[PDB]
Amino acid sequence: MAFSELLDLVGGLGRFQVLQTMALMVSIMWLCTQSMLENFSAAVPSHRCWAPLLDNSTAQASILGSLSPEALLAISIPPGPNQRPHQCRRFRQPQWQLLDPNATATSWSEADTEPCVDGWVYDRSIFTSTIVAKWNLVCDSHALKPMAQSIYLAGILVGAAACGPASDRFGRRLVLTWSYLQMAVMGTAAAFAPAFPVYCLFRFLLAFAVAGVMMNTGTLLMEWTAARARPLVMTLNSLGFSFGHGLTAAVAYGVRDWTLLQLVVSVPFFLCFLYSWWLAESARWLLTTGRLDWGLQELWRVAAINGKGAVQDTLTPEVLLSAMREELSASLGTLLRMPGLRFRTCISTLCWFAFGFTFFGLALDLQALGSNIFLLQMFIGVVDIPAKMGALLLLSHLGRRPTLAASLLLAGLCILANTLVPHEMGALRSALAVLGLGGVGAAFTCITIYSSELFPTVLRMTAVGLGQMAASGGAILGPLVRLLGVHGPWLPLLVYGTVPVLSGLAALLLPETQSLPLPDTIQDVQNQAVKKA
Repeated sequence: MAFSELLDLVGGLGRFQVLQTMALMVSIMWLCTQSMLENFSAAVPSHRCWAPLLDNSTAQASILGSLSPEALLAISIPPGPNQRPHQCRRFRQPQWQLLDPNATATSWSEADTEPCVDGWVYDRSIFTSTIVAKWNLVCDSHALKPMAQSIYLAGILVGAAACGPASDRFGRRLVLTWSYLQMAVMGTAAAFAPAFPVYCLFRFLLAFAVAGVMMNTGTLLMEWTAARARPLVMTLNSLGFSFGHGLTAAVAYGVRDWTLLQLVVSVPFFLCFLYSWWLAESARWLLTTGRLDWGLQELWRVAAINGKGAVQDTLTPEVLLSAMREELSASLGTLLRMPGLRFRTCISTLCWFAFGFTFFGLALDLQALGSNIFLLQMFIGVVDIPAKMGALLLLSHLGRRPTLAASLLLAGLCILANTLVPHEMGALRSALAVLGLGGVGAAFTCITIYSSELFPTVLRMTAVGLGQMAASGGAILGPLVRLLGVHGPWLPLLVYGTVPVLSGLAALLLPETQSLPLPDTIQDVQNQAVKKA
């Protein structure tokens, strides 16, 4: 007996599936808020050295001559790039001669400057407080922000590496519930963190739980949803990220203190943990692992919730044990040791890498459209939505492989086409970038579904976990390839364009799905391979 007939008996569509889909989409939305928080909480405000004559009322009172704040700024801080105050240098002594209109802006020497010994004054008009303002992550410490992002993404990688095998061994509900609890507690502790390294530690452990939530949410959605409804529910889950982006912009717009923002974003996950006790674990995994009694209890619970109580008399434990007795009659190394699965795993991980690579590769044009980070994040979410819906329709009509390939090809072609557009002729760059990012979102929906369908239940979470680590590896490598950008302006765009085209071409080397039974066992994958011949 396959799981599909058991699901049809219990009712593979109903109030249970709707409630689980909405609850998990809401949790994915808040997880997105946790993921982009550092886009906002670690924004770098405009800053200058602290200067006595500007910022110490007592030193201002010692001047018998009134000066305007602009004059005090000119005399206290050298002009930096774009005629703004220099972010990293001050005058050792105030150069009052620079207020005289008969003076060139170069009438001073580097010997007249010293570092900001007394710290920095941050502009608080937009953000009341940031981690950058809290720990002075500017100038010499400017590298700590992308370092914090790299630590977070390494947390995602380690989370995927641990939570994959843990999900395969212990079950999806248990790992999901603990991931919600760990994320909620550690994120609250991050909100109350005294020092930046402690903040980085809590952010790493939060990202570990973020990986656990993302994987187990996707797994539960595919395993409880009937095959006909599976694309729609997975698309809704993928739209959860785009709505999470819009929610992120709205919440950060209302609460501009990073501590309060971290708290407001962490508190809903305690409620998510509390209702997450109500979620059903995957019946399919329970059946393939021989845990018939627990699988039965969960199937009866879902049948009761679906109003199909009359199926209780036909589902006896003897019939189920006999049916799995007939069907029956892990470690990443198992995935890499089995020849038919090795190639599929490698190509899936390559497509995940291409996703992570392409997002940060194309994320430079969005900067050209304007300034309000809240509006820009919202517009990213808004344009990400119809691309995902179109992807879902093409996934329903054309299947998983050509839609994924077309999305990766479109992304790579958009970045390469962006290479030929002159820098002066803007807006065309923005249009191509928005279409590109929409294609990347479509590619994300395609690769999440197709990766979830390619691998058998016993190995599915380990393979999805490996994919997620590869995606985080790409995300980590992106910015560093921008550091490779110093060795000529064409190298980063060439790499960011070549990775997704090559990944889409490699993605064409995959077996077509959407009309195959979902693989429960490794043996199911072999039967698909023999049928492919």
